[PDB]
Amino acid sequence: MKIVLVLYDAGKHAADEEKLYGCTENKLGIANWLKDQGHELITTSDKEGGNSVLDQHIPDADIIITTPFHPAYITKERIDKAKKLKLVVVAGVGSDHIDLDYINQTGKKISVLEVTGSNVVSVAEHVLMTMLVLVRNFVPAHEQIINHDWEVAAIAKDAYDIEGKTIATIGAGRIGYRVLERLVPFNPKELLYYDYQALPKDAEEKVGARRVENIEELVAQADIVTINAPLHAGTKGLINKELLSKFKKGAWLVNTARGAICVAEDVAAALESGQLRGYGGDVWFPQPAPKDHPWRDMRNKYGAGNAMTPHYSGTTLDAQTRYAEGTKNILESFFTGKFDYRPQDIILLNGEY
Amino acid sequence: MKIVLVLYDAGKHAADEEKLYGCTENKLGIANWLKDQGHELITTSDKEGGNSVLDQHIPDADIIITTPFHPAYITKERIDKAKKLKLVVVAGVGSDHIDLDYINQTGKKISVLEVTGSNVVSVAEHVLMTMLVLVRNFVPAHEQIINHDWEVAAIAKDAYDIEGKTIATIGAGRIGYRVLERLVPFNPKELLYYDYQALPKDAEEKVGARRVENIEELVAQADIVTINAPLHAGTKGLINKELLSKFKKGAWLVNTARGAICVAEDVAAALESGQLRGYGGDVWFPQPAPKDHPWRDMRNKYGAGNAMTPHYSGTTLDAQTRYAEGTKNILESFFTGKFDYRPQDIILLNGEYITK
Repeated sequence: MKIVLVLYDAGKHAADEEKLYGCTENKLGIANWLKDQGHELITTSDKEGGNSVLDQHIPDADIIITTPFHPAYITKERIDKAKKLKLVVVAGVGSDHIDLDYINQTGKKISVLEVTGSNVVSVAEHVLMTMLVLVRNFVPAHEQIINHDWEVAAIAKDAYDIEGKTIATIGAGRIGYRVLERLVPFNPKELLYYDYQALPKDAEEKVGARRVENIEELVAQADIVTINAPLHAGTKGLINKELLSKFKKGAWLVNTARGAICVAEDVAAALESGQLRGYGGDVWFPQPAPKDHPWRDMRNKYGAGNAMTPHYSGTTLDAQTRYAEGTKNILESFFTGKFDYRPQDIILLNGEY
Repeated sequence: MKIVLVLYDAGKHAADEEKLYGCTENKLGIANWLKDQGHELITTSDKEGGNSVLDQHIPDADIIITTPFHPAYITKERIDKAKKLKLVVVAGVGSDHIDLDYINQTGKKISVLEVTGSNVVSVAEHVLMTMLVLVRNFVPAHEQIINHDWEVAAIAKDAYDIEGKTIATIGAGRIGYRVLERLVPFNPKELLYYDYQALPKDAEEKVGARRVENIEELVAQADIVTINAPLHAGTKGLINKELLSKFKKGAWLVNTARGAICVAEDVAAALESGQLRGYGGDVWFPQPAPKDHPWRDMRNKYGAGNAMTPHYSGTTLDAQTRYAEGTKNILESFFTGKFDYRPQDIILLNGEYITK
């Protein structure tokens, strides 16, 4: 069969690190395995434009493998033209780039799978790291050092411990719950969550969490807020000027979920005015972020409070190993005709939710 | 009585944040309390040279209050001139700036107290934060954003999770143990420690830690090493070229203990060569760090691997409130004549050691 694999070109970086599997040069580490299994692998980063390599191969591709770190948009037109398509895989987690609704509506027997669970620890670590970085005022401190300065009071005047703070998560699913688990031994004042379903009782008690019924009440009492929820109509633009005005004055806010959950200029204005002491995360809208995106240059009144990174938390080398292995497992389940997929990996099974 | 309080000058920063207690401008929040009790407080940052404000007041100071973040060196010579000195306090934790040996060996009736326990959480958080920053390659990632770049592969190629790593602490006292406690839910492969005495079985088991008998075998199996031990003859210069050559290749190293536990140029050479993937922490030797100290500009082969900060981890605003309250409590114990000090705060009591 013909498999089309769309990843970014890592360039010189791929030669520097053989465990950077999720790039066109290293091919998820499965190129030989695919060849030994008797299949033809087309690998490309060229995914935009009518004559892109991706579109040249869509008409007879049996399988397409994608990644949220360089997403091939599986659009209505591409689905129409993909006359042999049986399987779409996300080598990772996140299917925003696939028109799942259209696949479902067509009736076509296309399965869509992702490697569920493979990103969650990585993002949860990034959240807790960003919380510590912001609360403890690390960015300007390191900046002093590499600028050949030394002025402890300039850092200490806005540096706190995470101990004793009220910490709230919007969403307590796989990532959010793992964030709460990592926070327990830091002795927060309290861990709180809002979600559309309760944590099971034993899971709630394990982290000492208290559920809050509505988002305004949650943020109003939180020193630190973290967004760990899916993007949908209830969360798109949720973090806007009106809601930000209900946060505690000087709160710290982290978002590793989706950039569009925030209104970008409203977050920036809240950091400049002191409604927030700090903002960080690795998700942006639009993404990749333009050079002028307001979250690049925004700072608090002391010139700090910014712990943004590019979107990379879920593409550490340990996550990439999980993605590559999980992709191989999905592909084996398909090639053998067993279809013994892990239930949690299935997005669509032969077109059906 | 006359009290001499030696802190750093915070300048405009003290006006920006009234909770910055540990500076000359804000006087630990205790100036009006001391005045209302009829005492004379001299507050100064001027602690060096024979003409200093400190030395002007040494001869009739009853009490001297100090901080490790701007330490007045209470040397033999100053002690000898301090004809009325009865009490030395550390508004914080750390007594290396006080000649305790001389006080004890002479038998001079001088008590020395610190606010034990008030620094521990702050430093332990900073250790775990620094581990995450290094392992996850945060610093170059943030740099990309603020320089208006975006190149994920350049960050991802040296970014890992902390999960599944073997983490070792040199020292398992108050800070080291609270580092291990905070690491448990990150699902490390294993937590290890080296120390001169064992942790009790129950404390070991609570964090899943395994003791390794010597430092070479500890570091050789560790992906991450953290220093949480005092500076003494066993640790001075410990992290040197020879020991570093026994680290696991590409290890990450954190030191929030004392700068002189490392040989600075050897650590820099190991980061530049790839023996270490990253180094960080907030402690330096000399301290404050000179502008040319090698830990400022050192980097790994990718231009990263540096998570250094100035010495501030134990002077967060939450720590400063504990230090100010703890100083007030020690002073109240002294002024009332109760001497009802917290047992754990005593370093010397009227020149003598006391059972721990």
